Amino acid sequence: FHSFSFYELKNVTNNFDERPINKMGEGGFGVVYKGYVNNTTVAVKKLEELKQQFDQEIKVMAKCQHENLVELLGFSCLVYVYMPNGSLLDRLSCLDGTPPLSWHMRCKIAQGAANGINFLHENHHIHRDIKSANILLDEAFTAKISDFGLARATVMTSRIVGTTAYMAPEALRGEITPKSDIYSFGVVLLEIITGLPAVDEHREPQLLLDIKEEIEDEEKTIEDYIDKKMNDADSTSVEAMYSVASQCLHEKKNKRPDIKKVQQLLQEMT
Ligand SMILES: CN1CCC(n2cc(Nc3nc(NC4(C)CC4)c4c(=O)n(-c5cncnc5)ccc4n3)cn2)CC1
Repeated sequence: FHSFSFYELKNVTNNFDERPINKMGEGGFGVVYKGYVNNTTVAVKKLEELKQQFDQEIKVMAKCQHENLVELLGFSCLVYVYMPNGSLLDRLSCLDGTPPLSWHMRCKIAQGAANGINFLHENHHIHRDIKSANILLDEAFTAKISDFGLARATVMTSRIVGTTAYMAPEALRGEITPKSDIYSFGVVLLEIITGLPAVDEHREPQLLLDIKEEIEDEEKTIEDYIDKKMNDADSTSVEAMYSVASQCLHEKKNKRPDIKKVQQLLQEMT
């Protein structure tokens, strides 16, 4: 990774200009700014606990390199290769007027995200903050898992971290297990199918994971929730992705499939 000076990063972002269209958005623990180097567009995340998360991000990126993981370019502030299509969260909501993702693109993105998580778990890493805001999309809409500041290389902690609407029950109690990442990925799969955010305070139900119970109790069907901003979805593949999401969202962690099984199920879907 390249060691950048703070004044270099200050200059490439127009003194960290907070106005939107150098401000691109708000990342996990700071603001993300658009920058340039040698004609390459980059993303600059300007951030004791925070220093440890900065170090963890560098350490995990040093060990983990995969097509479905973001690429860290350097640090001072963390510098990444700019992902032209932003986050899956924003593309699902069509933020800034971007066109809705097709069912075909959604399947590829789901497969890519699972391949990324599989790579992290094979390398004995638990992400701990799997969510659609942490799935970035490059120039070809390839899914890239981001934000390894909370990553860790059964087991409990006193500092419970993560995003509540995506968290497994045992993660909310303090457990650290790769099974919690599977549960969070199940919520992401529901966001892909429905186009709905994981939590909406002005919606009933507020939490997206609650639709699993509505479908099981036959109060609603998966068809009632399928994103209407698609013209190419088919019941068979949608139902197969919902079946993976349902398995991931099992309340008992040991009943959930491992990431290799999730990856297999998503491959058989297409
Ligand atoms: C209409 N059109 C306008 C421009 C737009 N757009 C492109 C982008 N690119 C973009 N955004 C990011 N962050 C946000 C999602 C903005 C919050 C990041 C990012 O956070 N990291 C990152 C941070 N920490 C750890 N690992 C990776 C790396 C790359 C990256 N790249 C944003 N918006 C697309 C739609």
